[PDB]
Amino acid sequence: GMRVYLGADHAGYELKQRIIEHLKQTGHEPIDCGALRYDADDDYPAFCIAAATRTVADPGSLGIVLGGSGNGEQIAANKVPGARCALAWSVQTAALAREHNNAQLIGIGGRMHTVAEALAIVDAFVTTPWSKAQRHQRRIDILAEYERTHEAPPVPG
Amino acid sequence: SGMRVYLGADHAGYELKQRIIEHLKQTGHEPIDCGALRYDADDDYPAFCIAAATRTVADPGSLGIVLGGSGNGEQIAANKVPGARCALAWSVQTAALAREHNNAQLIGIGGRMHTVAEALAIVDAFVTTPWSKAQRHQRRIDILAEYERTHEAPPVP
Ligand SMILES: O=C[C@H](O)[C@H](O)[C@H](O)COP(=O)(O)O
Ligand SMILES: O=C[C@H](O)[C@H](O)[C@H](O)COP(=O)(O)O
Repeated sequence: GMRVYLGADHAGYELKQRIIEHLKQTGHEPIDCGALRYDADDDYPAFCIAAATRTVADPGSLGIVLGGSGNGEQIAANKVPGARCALAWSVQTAALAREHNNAQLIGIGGRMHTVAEALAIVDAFVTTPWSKAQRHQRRIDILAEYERTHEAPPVPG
Repeated sequence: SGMRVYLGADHAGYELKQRIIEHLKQTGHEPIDCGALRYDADDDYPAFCIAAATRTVADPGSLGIVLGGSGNGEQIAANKVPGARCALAWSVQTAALAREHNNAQLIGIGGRMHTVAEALAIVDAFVTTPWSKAQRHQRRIDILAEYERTHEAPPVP
């Protein structure tokens, strides 16, 4: 069982509440970063930055950010130092996010999937192991070093 | 109408990148190849994605496309570049919303996830859909930009 930080604007809110209940039922500890109620006009970035910041700060935890499409949400998460947020739109991409990218977070577009599809995405995300494979780690290290220095790494050739 | 487009890809997105480059030329746009310049099965996506994102941000009004197996590590990398907003485009709808809602200057595309026809449809939506300039979207982009400026997490409501 794992702590999972969730953040969502109004467009992801209802799906977020469903995911929280699903995660409880499957033995996880969901932590709601907000929104705590439906507010049709609310703004995703704060919730996504909160979820990403909290996830990165909490070893072994994962996070999930939801909105209409999930794309603004993952962009916002990805601005957090050390955060790696994939956009998960299928079981395959949720799984690869963990296996290849060691993503601590995924974005999900609430308007893009049925609830069943979304929960299947969440299941793949929370159950797929990070591979620890050499080449994937190398690539993550390159990105982390760019985050640290903003020195663009040279392109081969 | 015609857009300048910076492209970057690792080996997993290489063939698709070359097809997109030709497609963009054929449809009246100006593709600029940031690499990879040949197929290297072992090469590492971050450098190419950071290059494309960095050049896109430095050339306002340009767009960028980053490609790899899933596009997710690729967009994560792009999103580390100051001022870059890179959506994951997995459909015509999400490519369009990336422009409309997120004003994303870049998209990631997974070369292992789509047929070429499907990929080119995604590209067409991305390079043709206008940024909406709607108040609420500009507000959210500005909130994210301020967080990127200071790395001070904005309070949730
Ligand atoms: O990437 C952003 C996500 O799709 C948002 O939930 C969406 O933009 C919200 O739009 P609206 O409900 O304010 O029209
Ligand atoms: O996000 C990363 C992208 O999916 C890469 O193209 C992928 O990791 C390459 O996988 P492999 O060809 O090294 O197995």
